Amino acid sequence: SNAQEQRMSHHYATIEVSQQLRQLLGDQLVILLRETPDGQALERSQNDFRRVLEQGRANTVDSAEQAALDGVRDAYLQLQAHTPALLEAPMADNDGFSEAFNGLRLRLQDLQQLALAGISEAETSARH
Amino acid sequence: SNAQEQRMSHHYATIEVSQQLRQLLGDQLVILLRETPDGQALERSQNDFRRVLEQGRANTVDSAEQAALDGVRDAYLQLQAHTPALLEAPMADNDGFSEAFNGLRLRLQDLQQLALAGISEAETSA
Repeated sequence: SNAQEQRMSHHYATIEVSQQLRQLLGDQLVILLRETPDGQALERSQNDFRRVLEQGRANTVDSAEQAALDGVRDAYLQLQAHTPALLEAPMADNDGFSEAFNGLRLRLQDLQQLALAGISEAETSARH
Repeated sequence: SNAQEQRMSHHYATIEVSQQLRQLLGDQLVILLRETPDGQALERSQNDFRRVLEQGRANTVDSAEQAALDGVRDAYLQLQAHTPALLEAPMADNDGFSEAFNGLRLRLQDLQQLALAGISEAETSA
């Protein structure tokens, strides 16, 4: 009943916030992989990740998710601490690799979102 | 009613495939970002990705999911093409970024694994 939908909604919320952070992390990697990483684009993407993470932390009452998100925050500070100026591959087309990676990782992201939408739609339809 | 539960089951199979492919792509990027990437390890991971994808494609009946999976296959072939050049001369100067990226992405993967477990608990329980 209400308790049931509450918990189901808690998990969908977790899936959604973690999905946003996964995309934003990939956004940062895509930027860093280009031949000349756009510092403006990178700092904006870092800002996105930060805003989503902190809103998540503020809007979770769940003791476990709270714990996980705290761990993500710690690891995100370490990611930024170790972010290099660029990731040049001397013998490869960096722009091309960045684009190929971006294309694939977005398709995987969309495949997961399509499957999830299918799961939810079928469960909702079954309620009839 | 069995066809109903089978359609549901095939959706879960597809999301499990998606999660595994994302894990493997993560593994491969971590390797590629090392000061000295293990080409052998990269190869094993890339073959694992292809095995998992083909198993997924062979199982899926849903038309939209089949299309998405075929698109992943095409995109992966394009990514694969860049691999040899990335191994000839590494992108990174030390392992610091690879290690921090790995630590973070694993935490994000775990959070999704837990959430999916929760969605299923709630679905199966009803």
